Amino acid sequence: SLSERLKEVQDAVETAMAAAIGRLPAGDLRDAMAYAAQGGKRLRAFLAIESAAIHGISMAQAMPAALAVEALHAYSLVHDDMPCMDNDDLRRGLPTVHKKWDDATAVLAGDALQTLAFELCTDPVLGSAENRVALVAALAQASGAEGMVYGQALDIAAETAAVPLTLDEIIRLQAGKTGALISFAAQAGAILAGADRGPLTAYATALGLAFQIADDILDVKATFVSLLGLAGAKSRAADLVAEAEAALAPYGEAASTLRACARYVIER
Amino acid sequence: SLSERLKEVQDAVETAMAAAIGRLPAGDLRDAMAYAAQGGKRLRAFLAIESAAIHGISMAQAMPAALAVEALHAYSLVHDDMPCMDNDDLRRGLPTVHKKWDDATAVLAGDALQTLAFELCTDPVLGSAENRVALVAALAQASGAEGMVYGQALDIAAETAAVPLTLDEIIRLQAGKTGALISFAAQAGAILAGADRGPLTAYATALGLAFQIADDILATFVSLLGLAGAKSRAADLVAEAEAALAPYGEAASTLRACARYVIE
Repeated sequence: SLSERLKEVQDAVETAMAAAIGRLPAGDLRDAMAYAAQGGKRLRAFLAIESAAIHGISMAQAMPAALAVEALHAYSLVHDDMPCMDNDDLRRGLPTVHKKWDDATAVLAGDALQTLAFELCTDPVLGSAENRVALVAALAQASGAEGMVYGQALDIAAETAAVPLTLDEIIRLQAGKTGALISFAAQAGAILAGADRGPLTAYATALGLAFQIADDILDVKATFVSLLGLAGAKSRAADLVAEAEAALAPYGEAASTLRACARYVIER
Repeated sequence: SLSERLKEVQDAVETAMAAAIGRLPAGDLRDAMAYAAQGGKRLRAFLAIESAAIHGISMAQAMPAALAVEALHAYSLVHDDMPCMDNDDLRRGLPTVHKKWDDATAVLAGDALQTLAFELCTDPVLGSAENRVALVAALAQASGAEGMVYGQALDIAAETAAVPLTLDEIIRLQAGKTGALISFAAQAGAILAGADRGPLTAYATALGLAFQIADDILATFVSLLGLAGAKSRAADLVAEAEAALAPYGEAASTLRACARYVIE
């Protein structure tokens, strides 16, 4: 059951995240962080826990990694919603951090949520120091100027430009903006097991692009719908989900929960 | 001698930082990062390099930590310079990042500079994985909601609070905002050698306070202690900084000179 499993992960992450932030000193900065990290479908946390499971690793052992990726995701949104960025008053129908506190508080809460993500990677519950440093390196690659921040920067620049982006450009944007962090989550189980990262990386590359394509289809400047056509976007998204499922053939029947997740990304 | 030791550290950090940022994809973002991390006196880089030397660790083996604290410090500047924060138009004679690019590019460059500091901490040259993960935790403890960001958030509240803060309060405030990152840099050497961090921590505590106090000679320490009562205090704390390193004996001479120099 993907839905039940998804629900179990959401509930476990919500409780754990609350606690993690709770031990920080009191104040507007902690409340803002706590608020930003509350809720969400928890896709990334799910991929970390699920990919750990495939390598026989418990949720309790995997949790700090799940927390770190949700923390990193949360901070990215806190900043992206800001006026000079995407300028969103609402996130899932509730006021954004910068609206509920101010712009200064949103800068600071996202800054500390990124710091929190990295701190979480150091928790010895995760396992050997060797796997933990590989975890930090992988998070940093995905989140920084080669991954997440780079694709945000491409996307901010795209929002202005009076020449729409090409397919090759929007693919590069999406690989960093969205693709990179999902790939971190998917590989996190392999990192913690000291195992081949290959299949989960390939899975994630396909899943990440299906994810963004699906977003665009529901969303009705170049998009996957404007570039590929509506039926063309839908067909691409389904072909990438099949590519993602095929990437997990090494794992046999144990890949079925991850195969279902890829299908879920586009089944809306 | 300390003067030439610092300049040889400044040139070596400048090249190493340029190369580290240079390996990133091109664009405004990498342009902004390079500009933000360029120049400065490198006190924190110097601390990391000299704390490693005290434990018999080469500059090259300590460089990624010297780079990480400088990367972390530069990011904090880029954000703090912004209109919703300190709202500075110039830094070191030149337009700040949000002026030269825009507010959005400042957000993102600072964001990626923090991520780069954490990447730097995973570099195999630093030594064992256990020591690198210890370096990572210490960096996050120092930089986040328990540390630097915590102190910056307290600072923003201060200037809109009902009445001025007291002595104790501005001390706790600066211990986070200024002291925590300097303590990381001073401890890096001990962290990388897997040795007692005690003396370096106590060195940094005193030095960080004196740094801020000398950096007030342009409310503040001078408002509550006076023109001269702030000088003597900073001089006292330099003395305490030096004494914290007594267990190292005379091998402490470069760090001790570094502390005496922050007050001129």
